[PDB]
Amino acid sequence: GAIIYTVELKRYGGPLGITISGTEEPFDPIIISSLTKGGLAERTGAIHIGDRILAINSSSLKGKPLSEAIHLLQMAGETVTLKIKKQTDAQPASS
Repeated sequence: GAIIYTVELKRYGGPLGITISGTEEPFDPIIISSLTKGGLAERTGAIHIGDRILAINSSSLKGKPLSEAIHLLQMAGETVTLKIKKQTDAQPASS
């Protein structure tokens, strides 16, 4: 089954240490593409590359473009809550 969990991080005026990827297509997923070495996200060990962000501070990203996710993140506040879905067994198909 799909694994969805939520994490609340306190950035204290600092960054989360998370780099996300996506596009402006309303329904493309917002993916954690990399983590800053030594950053908060990495130090918690609770954020992983490849997982997708479903909501930020309770604001759903369903049908929202990357620009909205970036906006939600820089307008978050001292604490940021991320609803995350674990990546699955996706393998490239050749034809």
